[PDB]
Amino acid sequence: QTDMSRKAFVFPKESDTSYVSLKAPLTKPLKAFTVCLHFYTELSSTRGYSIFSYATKRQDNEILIFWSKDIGYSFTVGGSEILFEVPEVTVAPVHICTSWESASGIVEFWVDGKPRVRKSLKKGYTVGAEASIILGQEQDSFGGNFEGSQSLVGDIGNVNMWDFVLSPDEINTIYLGGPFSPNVLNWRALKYEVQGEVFTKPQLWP
Amino acid sequence: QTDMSRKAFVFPKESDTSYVSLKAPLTKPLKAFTVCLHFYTELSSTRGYSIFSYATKRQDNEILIFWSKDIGYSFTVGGSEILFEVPEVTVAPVHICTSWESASGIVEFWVDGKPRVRKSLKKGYTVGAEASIILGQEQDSFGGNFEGSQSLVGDIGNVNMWDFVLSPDEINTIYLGGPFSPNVLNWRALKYEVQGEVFTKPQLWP
Amino acid sequence: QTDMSRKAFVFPKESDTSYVSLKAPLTKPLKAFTVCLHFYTELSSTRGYSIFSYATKRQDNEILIFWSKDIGYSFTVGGSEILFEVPEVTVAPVHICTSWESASGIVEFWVDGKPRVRKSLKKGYTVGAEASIILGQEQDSFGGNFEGSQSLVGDIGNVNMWDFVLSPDEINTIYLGGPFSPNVLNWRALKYEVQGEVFTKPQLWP
Amino acid sequence: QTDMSRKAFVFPKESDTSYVSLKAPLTKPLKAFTVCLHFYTELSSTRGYSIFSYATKRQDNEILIFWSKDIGYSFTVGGSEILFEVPEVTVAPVHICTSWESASGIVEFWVDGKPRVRKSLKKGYTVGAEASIILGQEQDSFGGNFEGSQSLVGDIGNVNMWDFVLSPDEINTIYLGGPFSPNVLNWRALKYEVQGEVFTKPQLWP
Amino acid sequence: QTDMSRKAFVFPKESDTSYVSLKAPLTKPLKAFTVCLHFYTELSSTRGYSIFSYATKRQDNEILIFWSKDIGYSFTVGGSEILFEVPEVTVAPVHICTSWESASGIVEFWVDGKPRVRKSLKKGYTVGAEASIILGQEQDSFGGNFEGSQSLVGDIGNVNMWDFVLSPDEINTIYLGGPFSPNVLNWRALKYEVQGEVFTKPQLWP
Ligand SMILES: [Ca+2]
Ligand SMILES: [Ca+2]
Ligand SMILES: [Ca+2]
Ligand SMILES: [Ca+2]
Ligand SMILES: [Ca+2]
Ligand SMILES: [Ca+2]
Ligand SMILES: [Ca+2]
Ligand SMILES: [Ca+2]
Repeated sequence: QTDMSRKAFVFPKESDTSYVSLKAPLTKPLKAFTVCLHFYTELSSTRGYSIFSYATKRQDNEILIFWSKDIGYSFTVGGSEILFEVPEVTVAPVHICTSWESASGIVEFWVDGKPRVRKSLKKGYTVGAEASIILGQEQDSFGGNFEGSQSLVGDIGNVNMWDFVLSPDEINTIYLGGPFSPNVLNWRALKYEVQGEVFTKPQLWP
Repeated sequence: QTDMSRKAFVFPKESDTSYVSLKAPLTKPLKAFTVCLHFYTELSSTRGYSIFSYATKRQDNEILIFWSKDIGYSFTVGGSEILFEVPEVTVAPVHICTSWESASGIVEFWVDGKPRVRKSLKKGYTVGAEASIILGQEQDSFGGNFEGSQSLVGDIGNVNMWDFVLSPDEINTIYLGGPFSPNVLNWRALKYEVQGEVFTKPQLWP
Repeated sequence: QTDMSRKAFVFPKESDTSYVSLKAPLTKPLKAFTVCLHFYTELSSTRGYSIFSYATKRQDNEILIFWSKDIGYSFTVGGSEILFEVPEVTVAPVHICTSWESASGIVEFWVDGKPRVRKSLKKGYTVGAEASIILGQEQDSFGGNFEGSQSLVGDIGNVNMWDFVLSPDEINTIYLGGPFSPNVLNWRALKYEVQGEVFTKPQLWP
Repeated sequence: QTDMSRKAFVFPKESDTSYVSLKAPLTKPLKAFTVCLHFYTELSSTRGYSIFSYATKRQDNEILIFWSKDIGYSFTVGGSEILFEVPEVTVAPVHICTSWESASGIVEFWVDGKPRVRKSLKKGYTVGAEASIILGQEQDSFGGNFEGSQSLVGDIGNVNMWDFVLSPDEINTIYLGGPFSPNVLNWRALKYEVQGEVFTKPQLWP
Repeated sequence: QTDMSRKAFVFPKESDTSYVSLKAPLTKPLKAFTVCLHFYTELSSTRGYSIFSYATKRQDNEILIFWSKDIGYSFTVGGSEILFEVPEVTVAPVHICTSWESASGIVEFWVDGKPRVRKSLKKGYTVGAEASIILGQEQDSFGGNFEGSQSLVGDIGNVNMWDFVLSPDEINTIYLGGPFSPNVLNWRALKYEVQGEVFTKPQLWP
């Protein structure tokens, strides 16, 4: 229950041990969701890394946002991957919002307030309710099995999550810095646990 | 009779079966026309696809707007094709308005509010009045014979059609979001029929 | 005596027969002149074409503005040519004003309101008073001998001509859409004769 | 005690002897610091050079900002180096602010008001209080041992230093020209000593 | 004693004979100076042109500004040269102001209101007072070159000269069109002599 406003978690060096665990008070299993966050790293040009890792006992990669070197954004839900190609990679903080809906399988990926085309993925599936949500490390087992070749080195912040799909207008205000209320993960009332070489400093992005 | 305002039809995956049929209450055969629409796809770089297919019992390709891979926009009326070359293809929603006039054969193609040069095509011809207008699939027979290699994968919306040629100023307000009244196909009073894997979601373009 | 305001002549297809003859009530032979016009074509990238052709019985190319493929603007007065190189060709309507002065031979070429350097050409010469001025075709004989490989395909409009040299400030208002009064060719009181496949439509440039 | 406002030190030619010594009234050893400055040189494309050299009797390179040819900014504190790669080098005045914190080892490097990612360097270390701070030359011994291959040729000015870490907002006003009060080195109340071919002229950057 | 305001000298063709001599009523020898001017030419072959040539009986190249496409700016004072090369080649009129100070040898070169780095050249030297100042051609007094000098082809104007070094703020107003008073060469009270194929026409730059 910490107001993480104007703050960001910063992982200064490549580790096997650093990560931040996010505690979500989930009761009902997810039939849709929207997760937005701000990250800033320099790895994009050399290796892949994990941005957001939502794992279940049954499925280690229930919902995962990853940057795969030389390709682009790799959005995977329920163990099934999908790609959002990004040819020219630029170094600057980046803000992403991604959403999925069981009813149609339509997944949207918004990078810096601008939408990528809509794709289909895991229609009819249903995301597990009890999960280990980790920032900065790649989960390969419920809350563990971290491969350092997929660790995040840089800053990450403003992570929020809704249990429904945000509309283009809402996704826009989130980007522009408008007022909103998440209902799963809330950066203004975040309940987390730090582990390793990770510090809390003022955010670099405005 | 549905107000499709702020909405778009979205074809999430490559199909042989998905399409949307538009019902136009046409009585008089067309001697000119203007059709404008907004589409957003990622196919441009790999294959060709059908944007707008107006077919008659006698002529399957009465009026057809198509993107032919590596070339550009392919505007065909009355079975006769014409090309609007587009070298550097970019991924972003795009808005096009195209018009034809029997009296001179002059066809204009406006991409994103800016006009391409005027070309001549099918002078003296006259477009059939009873037609099957389909979105997302390529007609090769009245209301059927769909080739999946020409299906549209992405969003399409704001389709409107006039039975006369819009002026540069009108075409401009349509683009900029001004008020106007179509007299053949009206996105604000659309009468359609969905078939297959196609959903109605909020438009991504502003 | 037609007010061609807000209009443009449009040559939709490659011809050997289409052109527009402009009638100028000239009495005194020219010792200087300024001719401005707006044109919009897509040929620039493939072939050369004639923009403005002023011919005399004695000299078929008394004053001629031409685009020679891969080089740039070719301004020729009195059979003698001069070049205004344009490396990167862009497709959009373009406005040009060009002027010549017998007294010094200084010829200016203004493209889109911005001046190219001053060059010398045909000093002391004197342009013939009785001439055939044609739009869209390349004259090789008084009022004839059209080579289709030099025809114009696109729109052309706002042609005006003065018997003196416009100053930078005047050339500027002409560009910006200010008020002025030509004294040879006047687009507001144009006296022309159409021949072939050429139509009069609303101008695409603002 | 000179108001160096609107002024810059200028080293016109490559020397072995030119430099400016800055006198800081330091009592407590540094546990953190922020140093900002403006420099403008043309060497970037041919050789490396010293921007800011803070030396102690025990450690000649206590805190040093250097540009290493073909690589980028080389920030070293306590003899330990770290790199901020800059691929495309541009010639224009540049403003940099850099900071370090013993408590975490986090070092920030801001170039022209925009932040580079955060890196870790010399955690737990503590910078010496009695030091020789030199501008324009590379120290390899307390107050001496200058290698001319690392001399600065150009202008340098607006150097300020704080004993704490400036926040993003503060670093921003410093850049934008807001009001602030340094507490180690103050360009408004600078106490220096010039040596060699160095002059004081009006700054070229705004 | 002519108000050359809003005018420019124009050399239409490559000559061996065309030039403009400027008469300066100098009494005291120069210990510093600032010379600004506007020129506009068509950066052609390796053959560059002389922009400003200030010659003495003793030294033919007392102060000379020379520009060649594939070289950049060559500023020479007292027979000794120095180079300022400008990267992006903009095809448009250009305005330069350059200054030198005997006391330090610092020479500044400002192109289009923006400063290039400060360099050292001819410290302690002193420019001759009785000189032949020529526009449009290099000046090598007592004859002796094997072949001609070959003149600038284009327009040149707004030449002014001060016997002291202009500050950044002054150099800025001169560029932006503010009011000032030269004290050696004054474009508002210019005393010149034309020779050859050179005309006085309205300036193309604003
Ligand atoms: Ca893993
Ligand atoms: Ca994994
Ligand atoms: Ca077909
Ligand atoms: Ca087909
Ligand atoms: Ca011909
Ligand atoms: Ca001819
Ligand atoms: Ca050294
Ligand atoms: Ca050293």
